[PDB]
Amino acid sequence: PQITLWQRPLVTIKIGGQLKEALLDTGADDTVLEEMSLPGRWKPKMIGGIGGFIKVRQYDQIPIEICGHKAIGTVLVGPTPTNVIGRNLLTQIGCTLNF
Amino acid sequence: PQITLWQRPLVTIKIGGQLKEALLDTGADDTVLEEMSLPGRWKPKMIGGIGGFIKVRQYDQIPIEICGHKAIGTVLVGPTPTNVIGRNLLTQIGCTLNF
Ligand SMILES: COC(=O)N[C@H](C(=O)NN(CCC[C@@]1(Cc2ccccc2)C(=O)N([C@H]2c3ccccc3C[C@H]2O)C[C@H]1O)Cc1ccc(-c2ccccc2)cc1)C(C)(C)C
Repeated sequence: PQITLWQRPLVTIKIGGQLKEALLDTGADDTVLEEMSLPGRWKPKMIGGIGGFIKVRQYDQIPIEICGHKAIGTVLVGPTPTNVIGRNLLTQIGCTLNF
Repeated sequence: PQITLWQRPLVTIKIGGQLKEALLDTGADDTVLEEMSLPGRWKPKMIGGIGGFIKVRQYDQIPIEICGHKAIGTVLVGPTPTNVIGRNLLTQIGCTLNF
């Protein structure tokens, strides 16, 4: 569908058996979620946005469902002030910017 | 046009007669640019990012071209790792998310 930008583009995703609200963010390279548990291996990483850097755990090959679309990708978990869905997953659902 | 997200959505903008590279970011409420000079008076603003909060200079009613599309709005100037075009201006150029 078409999502306007008059308001923040928030969507509900299903991950790790949990439902969470996240922001569709074309500016984010990868998806970043607040503290949560995920199975499998992970590696520490630092990501820097406005305000500085934060440390997160990188999990790969994580199943995620967005807008009824079942996709798989990388999820960064850490002290982010807000849940964000990044390009690494947006591409999988065929999301594009148009104007 | 239609922009896919396999790569960062970087585009050329024009402000103050100068061309600059900027990222179309649907996760940003506002537009923040790297240090530069703008006319008129500015107001203070505190914005929050993934790493914390930063102080920026707010300039209003500033002309700016994005991918050739004309806009006139609020621009924030502060310590950002990259120029980011936020929803305040994406709405002016008629940009939307589609999938
Ligand atoms: C309402 O505030 C905003 O819209 N803020 C924008 C912002 O950061 N938005 N992010 C969304 C945008 C965050 C961006 C910004 C960016 C873009 C280009 C170059 C460098 C950095 C970011 O931090 N990114 C990093 C990221 C992410 C994943 C993986 C790797 C990396 C490295 C960085 O590139 C990419 C973007 O997603 C979501 C958000 C929303 C509310 C609060 C809040 C939570 C509680 C209180 C107050 C605010 C905090 C964060 C500004 C750009 C305007 C600051």
